[PDB]
Amino acid sequence: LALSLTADQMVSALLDAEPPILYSEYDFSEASMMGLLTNLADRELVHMINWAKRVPGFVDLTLHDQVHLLECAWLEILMIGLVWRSMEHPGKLLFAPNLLLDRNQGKCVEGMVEIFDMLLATSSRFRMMNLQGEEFVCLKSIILLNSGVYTFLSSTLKSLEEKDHIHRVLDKITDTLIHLMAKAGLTLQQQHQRLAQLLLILSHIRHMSNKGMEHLYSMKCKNVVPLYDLLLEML
Amino acid sequence: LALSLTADQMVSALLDAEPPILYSEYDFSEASMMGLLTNLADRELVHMINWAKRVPGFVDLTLHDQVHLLECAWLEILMIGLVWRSMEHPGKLLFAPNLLLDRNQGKCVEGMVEIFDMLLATSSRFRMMNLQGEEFVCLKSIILLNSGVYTFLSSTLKSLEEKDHIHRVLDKITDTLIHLMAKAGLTLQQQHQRLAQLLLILSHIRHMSNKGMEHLYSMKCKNVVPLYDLLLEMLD
Ligand SMILES: CC/C(=C(\c1ccccc1)c1ccc(/C=C/C(=O)O)cc1)c1ccccc1
Ligand SMILES: CC/C(=C(\c1ccccc1)c1ccc(/C=C/C(=O)O)cc1)c1ccccc1
Repeated sequence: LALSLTADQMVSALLDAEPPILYSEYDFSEASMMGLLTNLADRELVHMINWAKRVPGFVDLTLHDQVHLLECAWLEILMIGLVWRSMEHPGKLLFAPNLLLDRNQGKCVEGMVEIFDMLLATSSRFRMMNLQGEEFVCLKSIILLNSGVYTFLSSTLKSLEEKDHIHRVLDKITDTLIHLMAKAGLTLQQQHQRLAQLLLILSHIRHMSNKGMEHLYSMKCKNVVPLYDLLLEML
Repeated sequence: LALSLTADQMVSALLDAEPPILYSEYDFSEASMMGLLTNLADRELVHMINWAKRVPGFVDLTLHDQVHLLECAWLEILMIGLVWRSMEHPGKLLFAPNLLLDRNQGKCVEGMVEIFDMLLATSSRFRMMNLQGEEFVCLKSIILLNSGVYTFLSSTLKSLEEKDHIHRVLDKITDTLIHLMAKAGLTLQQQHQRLAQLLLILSHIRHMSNKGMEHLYSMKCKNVVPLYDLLLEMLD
């Protein structure tokens, strides 16, 4: 299974799991903008499910746990992927090949400019660090597995083994990240520094997800179960 | 000067800067619980200010930048401390020597138990990894310098060499963390595996903080600017 994979074997697995890139429904008040984004998120979300299944180790976990991971990670994963796509588009966000939005077009939705700025800062940092695809894909898997691991129900011998498994795979991806960096020619010190630099960014992506989530939660009718909830429901 | 400190000099400066340990002012109910915690936290924030000035690097930043860092980090920093002190107290959170609360006492205030459970879990994880104080004091400093760095207003030339500076100091603290692990005799693999492990926990701490601010914001009427806000505005 996933624990005996080599670093090359893991990068491959991860690159192959990558889901196709989605298009938007076509390029401006609050409702029209939130509709595009909401539509794109939901389709990305449906793709995210079969991606997660292709991630080494994810499928060894019980369903309710798989679902908990996605519940906790889905907006982060959407965001890192956006930030990655927007890397070579300074001051802009590439939601889709046909939806490239301005810093300013965030102002279309009271609340969203704060969030656009954070995404722009994140992708700017990735550009400075010259983040690579092999690393991007690794980060994305770390988010999937780490964002929900501290919030299970650890009262049980089975939730212990679940946590233990996830942490073992997380170690394997760390091993993989270092492996990529050693191959790229960085020194030990540079390796350790880049590892840290990248994992600290994951803290900011968490922050952004929390904020996006809080904004989502305050915009919606409270009598409404949003589509992310339902999908994880029917799972 | 911070950029030329060695790993041993770094650990030292940090152990040296640790603020005293605070006692609860008093010794259930919903408002009585929040009273304890709020005062404890406010008193801890005050001590946090002088602590932060002693973190190598911090004082080289402009004032406005110092205040920003503290604004983004103060709840994470309290929380990691609580988690750290509660390590050898399973199922409990040691807010102070005279205030040891129980997982169950979290339901004393609505929504809190969610947060207590996350805290207990974090401290519980630290206990398996056997976190050391040298490590702790590094993580605490990483939260201070990192939590507000991706969220600086300006695009000026100075703003750039200001976060350049922060990232240099962060790199030095990564160096110190590893140095520590290597002295404890871990393998290279074990070393980088542990660094990742600790920094991934910092993601969870950020999350607990974000949750903490939401519960806070929702319990208090909007007519009120809270004491942490007042204090930071003034430090500026
Ligand atoms: C930052 C963009 C964004 C997303 C989004 C992120 C990446 C890719 C596409 C969209 C977003 C907005 C609404 C939703 C709604 C989901 C749902 O209603 O089920 C999901 C994500 C968002 C999230 C919250 C508030 C404003 C915008
Ligand atoms: C989890 C405990 C806690 C803190 C706290 C944490 C560790 C040590 C001391 C306090 C907390 C509670 C209230 C405040 C209030 C601050 C203020 O009013 O300015 C700050 C922190 C808290 C935070 C949010 C909601 C409920 C409790």
